[PDB]
Amino acid sequence: SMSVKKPKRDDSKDLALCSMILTEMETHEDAWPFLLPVNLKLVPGYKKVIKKPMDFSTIREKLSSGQYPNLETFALDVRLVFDNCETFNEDDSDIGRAGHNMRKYFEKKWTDTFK
Repeated sequence: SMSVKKPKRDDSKDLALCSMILTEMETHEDAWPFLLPVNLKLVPGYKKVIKKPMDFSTIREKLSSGQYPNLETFALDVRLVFDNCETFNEDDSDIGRAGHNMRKYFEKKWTDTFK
């Protein structure tokens, strides 16, 4: 509350560390469905169904230009990519499986880096 603060967690390396995590997601072999925005002209249904499209390139641009106020807003966009994938793709598809694998991979790096 006013003039009463918990001790200051050092957040000065968060930008650099989220960048490294993102690099590792970008270079994973199962990243291919997630590297670029889904083409909304060419994928019937995507525009109407997926209210908030997100992909690694868009996260990368937001990160590079100071559009994440903190590390949690960054994690929310990453998770949004996998949540969208689950909403549109059958679990037993290459893209559905890619999504489950990438989410697992991300959540481990996230815990190991920050928890």
